[PDB]
Amino acid sequence: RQPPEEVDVLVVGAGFSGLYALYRLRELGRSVHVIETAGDVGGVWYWNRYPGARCDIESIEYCYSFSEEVLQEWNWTERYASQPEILRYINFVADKFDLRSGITFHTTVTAAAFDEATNTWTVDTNHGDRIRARYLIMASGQLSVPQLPFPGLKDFAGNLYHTGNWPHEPVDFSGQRVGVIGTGSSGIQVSPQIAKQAAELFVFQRTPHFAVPARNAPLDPEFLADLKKRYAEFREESRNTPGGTHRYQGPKSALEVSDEELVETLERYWQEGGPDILAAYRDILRDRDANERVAEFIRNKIRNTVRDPEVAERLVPKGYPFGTKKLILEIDYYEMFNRDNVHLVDTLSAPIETITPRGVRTSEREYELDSLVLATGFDALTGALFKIDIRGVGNVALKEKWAAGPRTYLGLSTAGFPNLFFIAGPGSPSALSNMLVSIEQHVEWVTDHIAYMFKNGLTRSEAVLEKEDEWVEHVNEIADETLYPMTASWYTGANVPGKPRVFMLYVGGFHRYRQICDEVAAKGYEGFVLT
Ligand SMILES: Cc1cc2nc3c(=O)[nH]c(=O)nc-3n(C[C@H](O)[C@H](O)[C@H](O)COP(=O)(O)OP(=O)(O)OC[C@H]3O[C@@H](n4cnc5c(N)ncnc54)[C@H](O)[C@@H]3O)c2cc1C
Ligand SMILES: NC(=O)c1ccc[n+]([C@@H]2O[C@H](COP(=O)([O-])OP(=O)(O)OC[C@H]3O[C@@H](n4cnc5c(N)ncnc54)[C@H](OP(=O)(O)O)[C@@H]3O)[C@@H](O)[C@H]2O)c1
Repeated sequence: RQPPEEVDVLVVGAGFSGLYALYRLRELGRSVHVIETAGDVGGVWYWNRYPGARCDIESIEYCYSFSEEVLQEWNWTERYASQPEILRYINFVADKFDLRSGITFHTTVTAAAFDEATNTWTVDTNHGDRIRARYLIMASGQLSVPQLPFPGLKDFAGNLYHTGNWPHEPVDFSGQRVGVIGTGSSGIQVSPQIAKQAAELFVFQRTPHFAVPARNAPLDPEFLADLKKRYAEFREESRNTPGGTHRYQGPKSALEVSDEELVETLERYWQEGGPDILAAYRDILRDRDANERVAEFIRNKIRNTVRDPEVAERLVPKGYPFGTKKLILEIDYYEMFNRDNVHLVDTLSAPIETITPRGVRTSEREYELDSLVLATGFDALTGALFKIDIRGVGNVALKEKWAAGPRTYLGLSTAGFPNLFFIAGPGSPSALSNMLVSIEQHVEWVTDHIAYMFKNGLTRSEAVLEKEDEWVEHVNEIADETLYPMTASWYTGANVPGKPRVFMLYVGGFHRYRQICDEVAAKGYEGFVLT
């Protein structure tokens, strides 16, 4: 295509966030355009084409709600949508609303500066494009910059993959000795798929993550047709929860119940499948003794599923509270370790020294491999922004304002960078809820804000320093009543060497955050200085 020279709003990213922003700003009567590195729309579901890639929120929850047409027409097929289906869904939405005409593909934003003279952003690309825009909306994702973990890497003679940059043609592992590094949810999803083709699968686990069974199933078309009659009502229920989904909020303490009640209640969640067990009790994420009561139950289920108790014990998560890393939904992951051709390489015990040209050496031995898959995650939440040279007032780099951790007012803007907005990022609920609920709310609040600026004749919107300071403090304070900050997770930035350890997300629940945001808007955007 080709980016316009001037535009009311420039949006970066064509995944869920950017698509909705483009749609809604058009509907608001604004000129808007999108720059996207990828060859086409989808964002994470464009990039994460590893086999077994699948959402952990139910298909009926994980979808747009802005368009009645879309809710009535689209049919989901399974409890949880695999990546191809979600990508087909996003394509369907792009077509329906003709979004591709406002998007330049194959183009990476590399810099952006705020010009105080004009109250506009100047944005440059890796193609030479230079765009002038009143407002800049960063919809560049939360888990969109692959993290490659390092000594022997470029030496590897075989094929090298990262799950977050998977080839667009399916990949044949038939006959191969294959290694996976990462047992986060990417590796836990990709591994049983690989184990079916490979002669030998080596799973390189470091800290074992908690996974519970997904128990995927066909989605009954009769249930779907029924749900469609009440869909807006149903999504509205989802928006009035902490997590953006129909999870039941267990009112009891995990400490108050008897042993027999605990086992029974949790057994029920384990048979049902899904992530809801995370809210079986109100204090699982607040109190270390409540947490441990749940964690031990799960731990015993793991020892149950694997026949060799030596391998079994190696898969049991230790050292950190259940649910403080992302909780993972597994499909046949544990059962896979009972196969003859799958070997758990415990690297807490025998750390990876180096990659060789033949494979991977740990302290203990060398494993030869034809293919190596990195399921090693992402430079989360800040990674995409930090890959861009972004400059605010007095030429402050964002990289510098945020060097000790991200600093925002509501997660939506940062002081000294006016007219710039982050969609579903640090300082807001983000990945702690159903992201379609997080993303829709932010797109609507930001684009309402833009509309309100234009109608009132204003051209400059900035967060007030002391409000940002109060916001950061409040985020840290509420985070500090949970067990989240106790643990090294991507939420904490802890998977990136050198990255400052700070819990980056709002933990007070989607619903409360949204109230705070509405109260702000209704007061003429309190905490913002508009001129
Ligand atoms: C594999 C995977 C599975 C997921 N499963 C769940 C799920 O179970 N539940 C859920 O709630 N969330 C899920 N997510 C989280 C996911 O981030 C959100 O649900 C949502 O897809 C993100 O939407 P987005 O548009 O904000 O970001 P993205 O989908 O990441 O889109 C951002 C786009 O911007 C592009 N971009 C970045 N920087 C630049 C730049 N410099 N110039 C041009 N383009 C740029 C990126 O290439 C990307 O295409 C999962 C994430 C991953 C990685
Ligand atoms: N179905 C889904 O919902 C789904 C699927 C995929 C992704 N996601 C989203 O994206 C996030 C990322 O998931 P992910 O699995 O890609 O990444 P991750 O959760 O960031 O897991 C990275 C994995 O790689 C390991 N690792 C990283 N660096 C390493 C190193 N230098 N040496 C050895 N091991 C290393 C980590 O070990 P340690 O744990 O010990 O650090 C962990 O096993 C998820 O938590 C979730 O938010 C969701």
